[PDB]
Formats: sequence, C-alpha cells, structure tokens
Amino acid sequence: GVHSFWDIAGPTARPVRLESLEDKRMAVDASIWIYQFLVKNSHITGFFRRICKLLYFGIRPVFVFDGGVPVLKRETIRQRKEKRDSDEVTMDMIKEVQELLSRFGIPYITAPMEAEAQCAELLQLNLVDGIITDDSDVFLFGGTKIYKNMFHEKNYVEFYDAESILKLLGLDRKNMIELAQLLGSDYTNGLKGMGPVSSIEVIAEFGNLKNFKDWYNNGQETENKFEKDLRKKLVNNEIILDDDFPSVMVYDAYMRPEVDHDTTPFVWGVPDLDMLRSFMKTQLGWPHEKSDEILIPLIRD
Amino acid sequence: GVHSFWDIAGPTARPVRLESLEDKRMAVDASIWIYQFLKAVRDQNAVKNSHITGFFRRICKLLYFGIRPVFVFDGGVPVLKRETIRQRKERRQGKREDEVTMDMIKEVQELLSRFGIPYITAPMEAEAQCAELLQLNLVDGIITDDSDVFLFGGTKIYKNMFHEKNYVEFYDAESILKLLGLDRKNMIELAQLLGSDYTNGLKGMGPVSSIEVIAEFGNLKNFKDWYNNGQFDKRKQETENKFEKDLRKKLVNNEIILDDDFPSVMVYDAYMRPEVDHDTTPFVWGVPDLDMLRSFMKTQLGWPHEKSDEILIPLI
DNA sequence: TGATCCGTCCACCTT
DNA sequence: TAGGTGGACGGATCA
Ligand SMILES: [Ca+2]
Ligand SMILES: [Ca+2]
Ligand SMILES: [K+]
Ligand SMILES: [K+]
Repeated sequence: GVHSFWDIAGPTARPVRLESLEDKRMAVDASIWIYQFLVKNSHITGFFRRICKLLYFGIRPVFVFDGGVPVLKRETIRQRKEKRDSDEVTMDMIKEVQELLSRFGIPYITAPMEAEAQCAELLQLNLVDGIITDDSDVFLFGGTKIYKNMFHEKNYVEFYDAESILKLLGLDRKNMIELAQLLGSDYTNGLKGMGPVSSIEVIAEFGNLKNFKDWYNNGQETENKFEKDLRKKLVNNEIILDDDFPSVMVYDAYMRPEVDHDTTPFVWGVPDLDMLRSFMKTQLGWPHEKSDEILIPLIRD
Repeated sequence: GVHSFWDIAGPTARPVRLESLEDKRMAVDASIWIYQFLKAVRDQNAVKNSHITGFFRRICKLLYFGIRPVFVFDGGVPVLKRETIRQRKERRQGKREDEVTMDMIKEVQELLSRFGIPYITAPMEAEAQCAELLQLNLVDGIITDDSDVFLFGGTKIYKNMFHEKNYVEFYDAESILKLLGLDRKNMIELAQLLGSDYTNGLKGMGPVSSIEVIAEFGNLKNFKDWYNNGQFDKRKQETENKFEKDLRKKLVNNEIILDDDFPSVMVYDAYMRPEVDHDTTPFVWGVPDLDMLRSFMKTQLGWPHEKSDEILIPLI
C-alpha cells in the first residue's frame, strides 16, 4: 500500500452493513492471507472462517492470488533490507487453500502479477461488483468500490470509492500516484519528512510534483510561511529532486500494471457439504457433525 | 533539565493559588530570563530592553502577592555540561555530513537593588544554588521551571509561576518519592537514560522505557549487569521473561553499549556535589526606592514617572 | 532558554 | 504480510 494513505482517505469512508452486501460479486485480494495466518494448519482455519463470513452474508467471492513480483517492487524491498523449503511449503498451503475454495464452489484466479491490480481490473470489466482488500495500492491501480476491514469483528465495513475521494479531497488517480512518491509505497521510498499532512499540503499548494520540484530547485527569497518552512525541512533532510522526480517508471507501474483482460464471467457453485466434511476431517480432525453445524446453513435446497 | 522529566513528575503536581504564597521567601531562578525575553519579545527582531520590561513585570507580580524573592543568577558552566552539550552537537552534525551581554545582567541587577530585592550569583548553576538555599532554610521555596533542581536536591518547587493563570504548580520531592517511588538517586539515574545537561542518555529510552528500567532493575548497575551478562553468556537469555527479551532486543538494535561509565560517577557527583555557596547568612529584604525606580524606568524605557507610580505605589 | 506541541519515524503486534 | 499503534524523536513555537 501507500504509506499512511488510509489516514488521508479515512474521512471519506462510508460504513455499510454486512447485510447490504447480499448477492454482491466481490474480488477478494487473498494475496496476503497465508502470511497472516502463519495448532496445525492455521492457513486452513483462517481461510475457512473468512470464507464462512463472506458466504454467511451471501457474498459471491472471487479469490485472487498473487502472480509475480514486479521489478520496481523487488528493488524497493531490497533497498529496505539495506524436507521442504519455504517456497515448497508456500506452494502446498496455497494448493490446500485453493482445494478448500473449490469444495466451497468458490472460483479463484492467479493474477499475472499483483493481485490488487487484477482486482481493480476485474471490477473495470464488471466481473465483480466490489473489491475486498485493505491494500491502498488498489486505488492507484484504478480501483474503486473498496470494502476495507471486512474481517474485523464489527457489524459494518468501510466503503471507499474514487468519486468520494475526488469530491472530498480533490484527489484523482494521478494525484494519488504522485502522493505515493512523497509518502512511499512498494514502488518508491518517498521523501524523508513527508508524512500524510505535509504530502497533502504539497499537492494542494503546487498541484503536481513537477511544480513542486521546480519551486524547490529554482529557489536554491520572498517565500510565504508555508514555502519557507518546507524548504528548510527539505534542506535539513538533504532532499534531492532530480530528473527522475517525478518518476515515469512509478507512473507506468501503477497506470499500466500487468493484468489479465479475460472477460469470461466467473461461475459460482454451491458448497459441497460431503467434500467439505471430509476435507475438514482430514486437515483439522473435525467430526462431520462439527462441520455441519457451520456449513448446513450455507446449503440451499 | 532532564528530558521528559516533567511528563513523569506532572501527575504529582498540586495547583496552588498565588494568594497563598504571601510572605514566602522564594529563591527565584532567573538564569535564563534575559535570553528568554530576547527571544520571546520581537517587532517585525528583538525589541529594545525587553529584559528590563520582562524583569520589571515579573518582579511586580511577585511583590503583588507579597512574595519575598531572592534572585539567583548563573556563574560558570560546569565542565561536564560543556562536554555533554558539545558532544551532543558534534553527533548531530555528524549525521548530516540576540546575545546576553554583561551590561544586560548589570542592568537587571541594578533594577533588583532599586526594588530592594536581594540577589546572588551562583558559583556555577543557579538551580543548584537554589536547592542549597532551601536546604539551609534561607528560603521557603524555589521558583523555577527547570527539572534539574530536583536532581540537585531541591524539594519545594513552584513551576509555571509566570504563566497567565490564577494558580502555580507546586511539586515536592516527598510526593515524588511517595507517589512515584523515585528518590534522588533514582532521578539522577533516570537522567542517564533520558538525557540532561550532564549526560546524553540512551537512544530509545523515553519516559516510559526509562521508568520501566528503574522499576524492574532497581538501579543502572543491576541493569548493566543484566544486559552485559546476558550478551556474553547467551545461556542466561533462555530463561528471561517477555519484558527482558523484548528490552534486550531493543537495546541490541539500538547498538547500546553499557561500559564502566555506566552509570557515571561523574554525573552522580555533579548532581550530588555541585559547586554552591554554603553561606548561612540570612537574606535581607529592602524597601523599593520609588525615586530611583522612577528614574531607572525613565532612562531605560522612556516611562514617565506617573506611569511608574501607577504600578509601583500600590506595591509599596 | 527549557518545556510543550505536533507531525513523523520506527518496530512490534495482529492478523 | 502490513496496517495500526505505542513510544520515541525532532523542529517550531510558547512563554
Ligand atoms: Ca500492494
Ligand atoms: Ca540546568
Ligand atoms: K515519508
Ligand atoms: K533518549
């Protein structure tokens, strides 16, 4: 995500009841779930409970898994750290969780690259009605209709949309991509000293990062209060704004991520009680009757 | 002062009405008033003789409530302070790589004497000398905002005296001890975690972590032994609890080194044995000299005598 | 000037 | 994993 971005977008949130999501097709960004569940087979327990919450409220989810890591992201990570192996164990957990999904009759895909980018594309193609994720990157990838904190234990979830963000904060997609280069994200380290308050002020005052850069480099005398304090801060943090600021690579990474444009509509099956019974028995030692108590209310006649 | 110390002592503060201080003898720590008035009072640059205006207004407030002040000025800067501060600056520089005149001092002291108010110059730090005055019962309280006064053994402190309020914040060592479990040695050892004029403290140690260290280990020697013994004999780590395993991880990440200067006897000695005047001769308060105050304010600030009279006559 | 305010930074926690 | 949070940090302001 973009660092501190939810602090900025937070006031535009609209609480909606879980009951209002009935029959909605929802892209579920599941790229990060296995890591969050890292008692044997906690990934299964974790996926099971979240899947049940979605289906309990009649949501029609499509699960999206990460594909590759793009180069800019790999680089930015690398500069921040500056019988089976881990990969094999990961492969197995993903496979098991996907087996669980299919027994629930829930479709899933593996994005070519970032899951959130793919989620945004699913919504653009009207293959889903909304996106369930807590990763603010989704906005920069052109996402809207985002449902955040879906898995907190509250009666409501937070609904965000690109329209409200524009109307209320004056921010469009290019603005958010530029905010990322101040705040930092997976694709850029941002600027030292630039938090959500200073970053928003910069966009509001200078409109864009080019003007921001120009005001800075040219000036290095009749500057107002705001400009004077900001310049000293940039100086004090040894900020250099060269020909790579703003970054065309960052812009392209968010504006043109690798996604699948396939327009085949997703198909939802019904949960397979028999196969879920045996799966849960095998994986976690649940008696069938225990599985039934949770799962039978999910079975239409 | 000791960094964040008022955050720690704050909840023991008791609000006291200025009216209650009538006839109290009060050591006034005036060591940074001049520089403060220089920086706090400007035009559109320092306004002229703001040190006179500033001192005059504060003196009148004290006299208005019948306080019997004795003003204390700094003498020298202790070597340990000069060393601490210069090292602090050197290391901050090594991360990125309006003056007080003798006449200003003489002027405010002339003002003081025309008010008939006794003043002294401490051999070194004013706060240390204030604590000594109280210990010898030459005064009944100390007016200062600088937390160092507790470490120098000051026990009855009046903070925010010149804020625009009906009350002043009273602090005493006995309440700090009783309510926070902190004695003088504890406070001096807190300084070595938090930082003060006499030590740059430890990275990562704010008021929360520093209080925890003193509570859990009792003293810095015990803390050091715990850290160092466990860093060497890793076997001693296996049995330590959550707090200790988390604290250790933090100190390591912060590259903390606790050597033979930790705790520092130089720091302890500087607070326990500051250079102060031990004279037991009581102070004598005079009466304000209206004639000489009139001419002083006239000369220094252009105040017509009638302006001075309007303020000074009720005080006399 | 020392203390306070407030925006930011950092690492742990929860998931 | 990574958003949130608790605690620390630091520059600008208070007074
Ligand atoms: Ca992302
Ligand atoms: Ca001091
Ligand atoms: K930043
Ligand atoms: K510290």
